[PDB]
Parts: sequence; structure tokens; C-alpha cells
Amino acid sequence: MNFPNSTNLPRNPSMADYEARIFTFGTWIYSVNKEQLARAGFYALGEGDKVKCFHCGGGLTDWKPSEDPWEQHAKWYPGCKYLLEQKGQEYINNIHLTHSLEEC
Ligand SMILES: C[C@@H]1CN(CC(=O)N2CC(C)(C)c3ncc(Cc4ccccc4)cc32)[C@@H](CN2CCCC2=O)C[NH2+]1
Ligand code: NA
Ligand SMILES: [Zn+2]
Repeated sequence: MNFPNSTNLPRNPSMADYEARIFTFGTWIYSVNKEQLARAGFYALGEGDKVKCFHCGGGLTDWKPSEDPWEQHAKWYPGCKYLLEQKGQEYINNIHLTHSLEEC
């Protein structure tokens, strides 16, 4: 609902460390893996399976077991500089092409 951060500077520097993000989940009952979420730069909000990216501030919810943290990060927050640093634009393109073709 707020604009996504597309700068090279994290919106939430307190959540810049993997272990800082890990602590936010607590006991995690959800179908998607908390360490996989923390690696894709997500931390838990404490409200269902709502996560936000530390860098772009981008929020996601309702994780199906088929949904991949990095993939969803690229789908919904393609301007994220953290995503670009970790995954590269070749990965990012692939994923975009795949979900723009998932539609048919
Ligand atoms: C893991 C996937 C994620 N999607 C997309 C999703 O979660 N998005 C895409 C969008 C950017 C439109 C969005 N904007 C708000 C929220 C809520 C929020 C979450 C964190 C913090 C603050 C608010 C979620 C959300 C879902 C499918 N959903 C669920 C709601 C709409 C949508 O497309 C499936 N699982
Ligand atoms: Na918890
Ligand atoms: Zn991000």
C-alpha cells in the first residue's frame, strides 16, 4: 500500500541480519519454511504468515506450500535491490517470464 523501496538502502536496517529476521517468526506453523523466508530477506510481522522484506519493505501473505519465497519476492517486488543483489537479473527475468506465461 506504501510505495516499494527501490533504493540500494534498506528500509528496515534493524532487520538487515539473517539472525534478526529469524527471531521474528517464533514457533512457525506455516507451510513455508522460516529459514527459507529469512534467506529471501523476509521477517515475520506476528499476524498470520504476513512477512515483509527488510530492504524493499514489501509484504506478502497466505503462503501456499507450492509458493517459493524468492519467486514471490521477484513476482510482487521486482524493483527490490536486495533481491537483485542475491539472485541476479537473469534469475529475475526467468521468474517474470515464467509467471507472465503461467497466465497463458
Ligand atoms: C506468498 C503469496 C503472496 N501472494 C501475494 C500477496 O500476499 N500480496 C500481493 C500484494 C503485493 C498485492 C499484497 N498486498 C498486501 C498484502 C497483505 C500484507 C502482507 C504483509 C504486510 C502487509 C500487508 C499481500 C499482498 C498471495 C496472494 N494474495 C493475498 C492477498 C492479495 C494477493 O494477491 C499468495 N501467497
Ligand atoms: Na510465532
Ligand atoms: Zn525486497
